[PDB]
Amino acid sequence: MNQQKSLTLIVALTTSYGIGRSNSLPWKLKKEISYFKRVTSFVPTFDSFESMNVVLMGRKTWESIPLQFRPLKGRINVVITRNESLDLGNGIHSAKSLDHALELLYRTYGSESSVQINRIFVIGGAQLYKAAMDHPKLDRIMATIIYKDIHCDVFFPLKFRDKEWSSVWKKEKHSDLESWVGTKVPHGKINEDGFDYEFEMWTRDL
Ligand SMILES: NC(=O)C1=CN([C@@H]2O[C@H](COP(=O)(O)OP(=O)(O)OC[C@H]3O[C@@H](n4cnc5c(N)ncnc54)[C@@H](OP(=O)(O)O)[C@@H]3O)[C@@H](O)[C@H]2O)C=CC1
Ligand SMILES: CCOC(=O)CCCOc1ccc(OC)c(Cc2cnc3nc(N)nc(N)c3c2C)c1
Repeated sequence: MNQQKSLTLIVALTTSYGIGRSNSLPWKLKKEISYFKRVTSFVPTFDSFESMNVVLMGRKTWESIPLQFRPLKGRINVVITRNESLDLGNGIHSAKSLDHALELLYRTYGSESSVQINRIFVIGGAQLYKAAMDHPKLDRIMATIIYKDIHCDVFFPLKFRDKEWSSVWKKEKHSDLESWVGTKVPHGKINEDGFDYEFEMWTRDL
C-alpha cells in the first residue's frame, strides 16, 4: 500500500554535474525555470479535474527558493528533513525520508480525498537526489544540460549521462519527452544569458 507510483527526478546541471553554489543556482534562466514549472505542474486534461502533482525537496532547497515563491504554487510540496519541525509553513508538509513522504502522501491524498496525486517529482537537492537515485521506484530524470562548466560547490551524485551508467540510464527521443510532458518542447540548444542548454529525458527500467 505504498509503492503504486514511479518517481521522476527533475534537475538542471552542468556537463560537470554541477547543480548549485552558495545555496542557490549559479545561473539565472527564466525560460529554464518556466520549463521546470510547466513540467512539475502538467496533469493530463481528463485527470486534472482533481489531480495535483507533488514536489519533494530537501530542506536546503526549500530555503534556497526565494520566500516569494514558496510553497511552489499549484503543487503539493513536501520538505524532507531528519529533524521535525516545520520550516514555518502554511499547509506545509514535512517528512523524514523519501518513503515517509510517500506514506504521508498516500495517507493524506487517498481514494476518498478531494485532491488526488498525479505524478511525484524529486526536485533537489544533492542529498535528496542521492536518496532518489537509490530508490527502486525512480525511473526517470528530466535533465536540463547546461553546456558550461560553471563553478559550483554542490554536485549531482551519480554520473548518469556517462559511459559507466549507460546500460542502466538511456536518453529518450525528443518526441518521447514532448509526449511525456504533454507539450512541444524546444529541441536542441537554447541560449539565455551566454550559455547554451538543452532539455533531455533519461529513463531506467524498474
Ligand atoms: N540545479 C538544480 O536543478 C537544483 C539545484 N539545487 C541546489 O542544490 C543545493 C542543495 O543541495 P543539498 O545541499 O544536497 O541540499 P538538499 O536540498 O538535498 O537538503 C539537504 C538536507 O535536506 C534534508 N535531506 C535530504 N535528503 C534526505 C534524506 N534522504 N533523508 C532525510 N533528510 C534528507 C536535510 O535534512 P536535515 O534537516 O536533517 O539537515 C539535509 O541536510 C543548493 O545549491 C540548491 O540551490 C536544488 C534543487 C535543484
Ligand atoms: C514565477 C517563477 O517560478 C518559480 O517558482 C521559480 C522561482 C524560484 O527561483 C528559483 C531559485 C532557486 C532554485 O533552486 C532550488 C529554484 C528551484 C528550481 C529552479 N530550476 C529548476 N530547474 C530544473 N530543471 N530542475 C529543478 N529541480 C529546478 C528547481 C528546484 C528556483
